[PDB]
Amino acid sequence: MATLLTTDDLRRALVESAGETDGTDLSGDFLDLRFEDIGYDSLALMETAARLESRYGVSIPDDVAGRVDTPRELLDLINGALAEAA
Repeated sequence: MATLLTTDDLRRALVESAGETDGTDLSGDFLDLRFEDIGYDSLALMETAARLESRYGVSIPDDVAGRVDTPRELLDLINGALAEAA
């Protein structure tokens, strides 16, 4: 569905894009945590966006994904696209 995503939707993707058995703490309100701090270089960050693209019907440009600092922004990229996909 093109139903606007929440913190947890983003979380789910951020687990999947990270790897497997991710010993970290990424939930609640991680929106202000910079990708660099949470083990996100940018390729895995694109991985997040790309997965959300196919799943929710959005599309996220490459240079944008490798530009956003915080998950807040990435979530908003998705939600902005979802609003257009509604």
